[PDB]
Amino acid sequence: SANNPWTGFQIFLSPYYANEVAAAAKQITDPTLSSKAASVANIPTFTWLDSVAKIPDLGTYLASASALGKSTGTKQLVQIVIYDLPDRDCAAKASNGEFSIANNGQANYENYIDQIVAQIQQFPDVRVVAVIEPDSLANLVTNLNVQKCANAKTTYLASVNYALTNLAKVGVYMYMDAGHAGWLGWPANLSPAAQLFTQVWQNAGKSPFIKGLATNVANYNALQAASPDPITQGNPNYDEIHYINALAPLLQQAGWDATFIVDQGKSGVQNIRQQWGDWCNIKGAGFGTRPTTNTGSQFIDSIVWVKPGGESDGTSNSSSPRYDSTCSLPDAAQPAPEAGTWFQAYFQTLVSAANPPL
Ligand SMILES: OC[C@H]1O[C@@H](O[C@H]2[C@H](O)[C@@H](O)[C@@H](O)O[C@@H]2CO)[C@H](O)[C@@H](O)[C@@H]1O
Ligand SMILES: OC[C@H]1O[C@@H](O[C@H]2[C@H](O)[C@@H](O)[C@H](O)O[C@@H]2CO)[C@H](O)[C@@H](O)[C@@H]1O
Ligand SMILES: OC[C@H]1O[C@@H](O)[C@H](O)[C@@H](O)[C@@H]1O
Repeated sequence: SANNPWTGFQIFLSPYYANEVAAAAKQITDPTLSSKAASVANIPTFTWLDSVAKIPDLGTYLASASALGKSTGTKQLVQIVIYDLPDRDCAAKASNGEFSIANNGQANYENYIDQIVAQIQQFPDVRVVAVIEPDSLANLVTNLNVQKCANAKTTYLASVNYALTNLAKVGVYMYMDAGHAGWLGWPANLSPAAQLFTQVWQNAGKSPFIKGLATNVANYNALQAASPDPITQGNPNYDEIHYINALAPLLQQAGWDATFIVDQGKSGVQNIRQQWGDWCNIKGAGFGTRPTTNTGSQFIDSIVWVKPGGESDGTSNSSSPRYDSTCSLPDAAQPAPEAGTWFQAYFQTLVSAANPPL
């Protein structure tokens, strides 16, 4: 609609991903592939605040973006992921985090938010777009029978609400994570999802800064598939555009003219999964459609790269306390390192298989 957060701004490139990509490119032995790989650092991505250790990094990004805007004549936009809930990743094992409910988890989380707000407050000339807590709300829609999720429900809702309420006070544009077509896009899940997202939006005061929802984060779905991926059998909403087209009117009828962003960073190669629920380090994935506000849909503000391709989805080591057997399936690249850490061989394949090519 009228106010697309990306209009009129230059996106500040992630220095964190740039550091990973530059080091990765120097280890890619074929020169042509290496130069393609290095160019990935010039593609805008979201930087994840997956621990309190990343908050000072945010400060450096905001200050660097502010200075760059001054010296290039532009207004700069910093893209972040808020990803540190207590009892994080409640329906899987791979991305358990540093906060736990019993260890002052909710209070520590809200202070994590306070530290982030305190950084953002110092740089009002820099726009921030934040994806709020990948997987969390989607787990509350469909996984309430998972006892870790059920026992985390009040903490998740309180923490997400605190993030939305307080990031809005410093003008952060926000997209709540909303799973993907194979998670919440099933027709049967659309209304339960809309009802929960509506309640969350209402609880945070319907802030104009809460733009809508993010989809496909860290997943592999097409935005628009000419033919359904065979894994989608039984779900007419076989790609993200079908999911968004079906969900958005429900939000509108609840009063929220929500818009969307869609991760395509690992979506260049379709039809490569055995089963739709295979989310971990899918082999043969390629970088997908480059970020753009030319989205092909009234509901979609931007195609984005949220998950930084090359950072692992999870370890394949069953000796790890974060081992999830999804990461050992036949379509998962193995051996794979701990979630979030660099997976060089996987990055090289993402480069080689990029569609459109790099
Ligand atoms: O999409 C990335 C996240 O997937 C989560 O699992 C989902 C899965 O994507 C769906 O396809 C379906 O199988 O339901 C699952 C939830 O039970 C996973 O838990 C997360 O760790 C991933 O980040
Ligand atoms: O489950 C009831 C639901 O089925 C829908 O059709 C299914 C069909 O049963 C299945 O064989 C096929 O693989 O997927 C389609 C959906 O894409 C039917 O359209 C619904 O009316 C019905 O509620
Ligand atoms: O790579 C982006 C994010 O992916 C998640 O799966 C990891 O748990 C995070 O540590 C990381 O920040």
